[PDB]
Amino acid sequence: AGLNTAAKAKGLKYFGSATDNPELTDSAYVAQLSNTDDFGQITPGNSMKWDATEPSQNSFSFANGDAVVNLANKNGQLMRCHTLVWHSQLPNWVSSGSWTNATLLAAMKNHITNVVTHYKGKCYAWDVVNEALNEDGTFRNSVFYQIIGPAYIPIAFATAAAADPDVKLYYNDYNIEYSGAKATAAQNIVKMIKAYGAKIDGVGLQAHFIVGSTPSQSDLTTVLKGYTALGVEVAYTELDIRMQLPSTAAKLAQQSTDFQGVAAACVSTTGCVGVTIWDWTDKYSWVPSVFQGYGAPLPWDENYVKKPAYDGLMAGLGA
Ligand SMILES: *[C@@H]1O[C@H](CO)[C@@H](O)[C@H](O)[C@H]1NC(C)=O
Repeated sequence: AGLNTAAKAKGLKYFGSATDNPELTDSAYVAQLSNTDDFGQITPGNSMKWDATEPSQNSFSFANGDAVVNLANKNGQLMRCHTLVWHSQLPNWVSSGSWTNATLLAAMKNHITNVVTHYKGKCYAWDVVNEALNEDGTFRNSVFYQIIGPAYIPIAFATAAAADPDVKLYYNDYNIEYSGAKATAAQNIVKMIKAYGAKIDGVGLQAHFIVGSTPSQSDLTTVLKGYTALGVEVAYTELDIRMQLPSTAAKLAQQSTDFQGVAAACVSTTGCVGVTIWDWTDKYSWVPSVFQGYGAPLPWDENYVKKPAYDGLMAGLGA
């Protein structure tokens, strides 16, 4: 029994984990990442982003993305492919370009087509557009929004669907897990894509939460159902629950209940297909370098030992 067996027993497609290429040289890490009792699905943390896959214009590079796919293939795990259009981790040629609408669109479409076609048949889902919203629900002023306007979003989805018509296409974002302007604006992106006549299959809720300040099971579920009502599926795509350090037994127990609610909200909502944690061990979490004074966010500690949050997750999944 483990997270992925329990998830599947409740009708979810998977419980999964992100990873990154340098971690695949750690034997012990790879052994646990490869334990399909716990993980039925993998997301590449960095090697399918634009700077990795198209470091110069029309010059694609897939070796590192492929290495993650190969590991999922060896294990029989599903892949989520992450991410086509995003304002972060762009190569210099995109950011520094003197663009027109026509020339940026051409570059964006060529990016999407190339990368999606390369991974055709290999991915459960793609995060097609990531983080397009500001917290108030207005559109983020990325290069894509400044040059192309809002149509970049549906154009991106239509391009992806043309290159691989079977893969689930997701809009992915953070702070759209709880009721508010940003979640309403995420519902509105789903509606906009469909009004354009483009395909969207899923909403990805990143779920980067904080211990003792995580949305309640009730509000998480209201929000999930807000998206599933629209005829899309949903998933928690980058779950982690960062704690203000130092770690204590009380914070670890809080963290357990916070993870428990997330799993339980997913099981509660028909059309929630899965949960991915953003890596699985505190040793390799992205959190401490970005969020000063915060850490210990995942269900295993830095020594690869289960924390109480593992049992929270199991409880939330009814195991
Ligand atoms: C860019 O071109 C597209 C496709 O023709 C169009 O939908 C969109 O409105 C244009 N945007 C701008 C800012 O001109």
